[PDB]
Amino acid sequence: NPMGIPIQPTYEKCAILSNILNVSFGRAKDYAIITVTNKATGEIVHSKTYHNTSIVMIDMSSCEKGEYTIHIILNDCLLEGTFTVQ
Amino acid sequence: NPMGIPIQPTYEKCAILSNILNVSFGRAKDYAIITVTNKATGEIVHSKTYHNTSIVMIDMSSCEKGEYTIHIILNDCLLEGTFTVQ
Repeated sequence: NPMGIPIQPTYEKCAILSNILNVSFGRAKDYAIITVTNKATGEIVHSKTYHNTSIVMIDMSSCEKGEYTIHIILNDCLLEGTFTVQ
Repeated sequence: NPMGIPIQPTYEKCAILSNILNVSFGRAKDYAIITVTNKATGEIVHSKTYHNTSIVMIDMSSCEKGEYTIHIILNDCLLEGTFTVQ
């Protein structure tokens, strides 16, 4: 039986509570881009390059309700996730 | 309620069938390291840097049975997964 093997970054983690989005960089990279996009409309609601940063917290409590994608861009790897703003 | 947001690489995927491990690079990078390690013993059973490669296939059919970790190393991101050789 064929089986997918999920792959995840070791050092980058993401979570949300009370519409506060958290990105954690467990080894603080020289550069990381975080871009957050409304999945229904394509509106970019956050896009910033970070330097020497461990914790990024983004308040999504005023944003449109629905699904969003997060992109975290490292050298060349493009990391992605999807989350819900309720 | 707190919620984790799984993050995955966009371009790198992994799967297994009949103990043939497959790694696919959807945008063929200038460099990627693939290292496969027996999780019980720490024995490294594969470790190679690839260049301009789209598909890597690794025959695990002679390897010890049990759990393995795969690491895929890109610029600085360290991607990880776990899989079973039965």
